[PDB]
Amino acid sequence: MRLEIPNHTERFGVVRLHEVQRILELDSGRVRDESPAVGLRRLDDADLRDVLEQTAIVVPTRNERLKLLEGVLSGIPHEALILVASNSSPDRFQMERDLLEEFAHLTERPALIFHQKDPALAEALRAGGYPHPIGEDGLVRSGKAEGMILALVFAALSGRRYVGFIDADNYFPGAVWEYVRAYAAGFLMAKTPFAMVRILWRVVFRRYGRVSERNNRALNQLIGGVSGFETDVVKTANAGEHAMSLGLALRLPLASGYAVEPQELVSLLELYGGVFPLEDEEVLQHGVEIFQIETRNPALHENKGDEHIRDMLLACLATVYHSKLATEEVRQSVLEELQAAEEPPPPVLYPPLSSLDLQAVRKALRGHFSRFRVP
Amino acid sequence: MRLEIPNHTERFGVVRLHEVQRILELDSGRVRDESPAVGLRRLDDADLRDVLEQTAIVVPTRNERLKLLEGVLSGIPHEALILVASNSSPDRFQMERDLLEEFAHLTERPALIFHQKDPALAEALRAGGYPHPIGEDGLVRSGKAEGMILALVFAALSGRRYVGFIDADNYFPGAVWEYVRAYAAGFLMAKTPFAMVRILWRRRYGRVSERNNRALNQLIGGVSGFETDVVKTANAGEHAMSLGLALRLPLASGYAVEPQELVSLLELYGGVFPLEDEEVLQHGVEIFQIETRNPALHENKGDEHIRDMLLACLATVYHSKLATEEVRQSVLEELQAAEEPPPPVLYPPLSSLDLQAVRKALRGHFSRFRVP
Ligand SMILES: Nc1nc2c(ncn2[C@@H]2O[C@H](COP(=O)(O)OP(=O)(O)O[C@H]3O[C@H](CO)[C@@H](O)[C@H](O)[C@@H]3O)[C@@H](O)[C@H]2O)c(=O)[nH]1
Ligand SMILES: Nc1nc2c(ncn2[C@@H]2O[C@H](COP(=O)(O)OP(=O)(O)O[C@H]3O[C@H](CO)[C@@H](O)[C@H](O)[C@@H]3O)[C@@H](O)[C@H]2O)c(=O)[nH]1
Ligand SMILES: [Mg+2]
Ligand SMILES: [Mg+2]
Ligand SMILES: [Zn+2]
Ligand SMILES: [Zn+2]
Ligand SMILES: [Zn+2]
Repeated sequence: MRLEIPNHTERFGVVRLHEVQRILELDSGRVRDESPAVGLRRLDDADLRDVLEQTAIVVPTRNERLKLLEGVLSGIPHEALILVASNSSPDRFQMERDLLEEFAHLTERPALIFHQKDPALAEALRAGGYPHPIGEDGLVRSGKAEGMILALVFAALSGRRYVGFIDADNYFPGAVWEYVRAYAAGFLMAKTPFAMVRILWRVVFRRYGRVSERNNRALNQLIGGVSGFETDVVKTANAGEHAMSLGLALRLPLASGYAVEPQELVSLLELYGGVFPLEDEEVLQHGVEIFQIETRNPALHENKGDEHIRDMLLACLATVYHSKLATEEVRQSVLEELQAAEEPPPPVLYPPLSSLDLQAVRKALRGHFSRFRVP
Repeated sequence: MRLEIPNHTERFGVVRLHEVQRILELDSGRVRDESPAVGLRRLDDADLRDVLEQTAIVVPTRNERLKLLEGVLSGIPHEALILVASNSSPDRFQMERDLLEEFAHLTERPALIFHQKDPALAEALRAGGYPHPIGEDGLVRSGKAEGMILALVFAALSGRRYVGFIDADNYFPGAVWEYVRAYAAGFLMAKTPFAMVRILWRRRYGRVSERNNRALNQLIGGVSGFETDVVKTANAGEHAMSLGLALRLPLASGYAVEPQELVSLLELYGGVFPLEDEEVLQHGVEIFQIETRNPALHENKGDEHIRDMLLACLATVYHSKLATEEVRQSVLEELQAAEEPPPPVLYPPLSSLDLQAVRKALRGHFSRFRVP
């Protein structure tokens, strides 16, 4: 895989936000004689594979068609560990286990499947002192974020060093394959243990674009509000397909809705933008790199209810508005746009996972790891 | 890449035609241990790439959009040589050379591009004593098959062992990438120098292909005297073959090109007629049909051609030296229901062509087929 090297990079405390890099060549082979281009970077196949041998890939699912979900699995590079974070109806779920069990047997590779609503998982989180996403039913709330939180735990428990997410509504297994290799690309290029790779692709769909352009703006306005100089650097406010080093995810709080992806950025700034005093010495001396990679394959998802467009505009502007770094002018610009689609709701934030006692969780799930695992 | 095992194989002379194989896992990583587990075939990445380093990938193009074309290019694995066989308007062709010169420069790889109406090529074919595809005007006729021919020549000259084709109208680089890897998968699975790989992806087009495959299966069954289900790639834009097999096959002009390939494999190597080719008689021919994970999504306009697809393919069969009265009739009934049938235009095998002559005749020119 060859990519553009980023022209400019946004320094913001110890955070480094790179501008969008295009993938030029999907598969650039096995190096042998290197040859140095300053303008782009060629990533060795072996190198990518080795990265993925340390990567977990999370496929979040709630009542997705089985054909699609198996399509997605077949696209994931062999080296990566598959975690299926499920929240489907019990019937559907048991079908998902069966599907994953067969795929993983046939392709001789380890996978993990678990259901968001497991009492054992709730029980485990309490034992680890992270009882924040547990609802009144006594069990973990519904939401994609909540599943991710659980997958992160599994990821941590499995000793994988990088985590990436991939939506299960993909029509194109080959686009999945590109996302996963792009994650690895980004982690190679990264020169810090703290790193995040966000993918973008460039009557109905035509309106999604004006929203993302406005979401992106809102975030650049935020950054500029601190910096004093205005920027266009962020192009990935929303990024369903994004990955981050495990060390970095345990460190970030995560919001709940369509606020999850944009809040990660807001959290990175608030934490490491060097406005507030920085606690973590390791982040202090390695810094953070955020990568924005633009993909060769068109994104094609299955949609079936698109009221959610207004909703995600709302969620992301809310984030920015409520950030501890938003200056009046930024808060105002965000108010006007919204009321232009008299009140602004605050996002729901779960504390960083670093807080969770892994040992306790581990103890909690002794008897059960058997059934999360598929051979 | 992990594939299913063909549930069954048609032996027809020294030809072996394998039943469709699904791709199960796009990228099966690096073997380091072993268990070819009864069910399936697992192909090492290293092996895949070593094959592709011997592969040319032809991309034919006639006024295709530049963005599409470059997308297709970005999808071709590094290891493969890119020949772009063009037949666009002369303005557009210059944009194409530009496009390719840039890509190949940036991604540090070699590529060839040629126009199908180049006088040097018509002249070179004549030098090699292959005057067959040259037109009235003194130039190689327009048509994809004519462009494919020219590519196979360039392929032969560049010393590559395998040629594959990829239509430039693809929306997905990843689909291209899967095609190219699947071609190498076939060539590895094969146990003979002479091997072919045919890709399929599973509204009016539906019936037509069902009926075209049926047409070949009836042809095949006609000779063996037992029915078969095996052909499912009667048409296959995206197909590859070992160069040794391609120089051995005659080629048809229309949409006829792909089906004829199979009709020709029967005629030549099914051993109804006597088989005179030491090497093919000793080694035999394997044909793979691989089913792809990625939906096919191309760009098309004014899709009338579905009918012309049917007529082309069923004509191939009708006029086979191996067609029986029954097949012939069956074929007529079908066409008639969409009183008189046309025989295809068939170019002789490229094996006859003198490359030494072509090499001589293309001296001062190779410089401009090759992009740095
Ligand atoms: N574990 C879990 N998974 C869920 C849940 N709800 C949905 N999912 C799964 O997670 C994905 C959510 O995708 P959609 O529900 O289709 O969301 P969207 O409207 O497509 O928005 C997506 O794309 C945006 C841009 O890429 C993202 O901003 C957003 O986060 C989401 O990924 C799907 O695979 C779905 O099956 C849940 O409560 N729990
Ligand atoms: N060199 C050359 N190329 C051509 C010519 N005409 C078309 N091409 C190029 O070769 C490919 C032919 O694609 P289409 O013209 O879209 O043909 P189609 O109707 O889409 O049918 C294709 O798919 C079928 C099944 O996959 C095939 O039956 C058929 O061969 C063809 O490849 C495209 O990249 C096109 O630009 C030509 O006269 N000369
Ligand atoms: Mg979706
Ligand atoms: Mg086409
Ligand atoms: Zn810039
Ligand atoms: Zn069969
Ligand atoms: Zn031999």
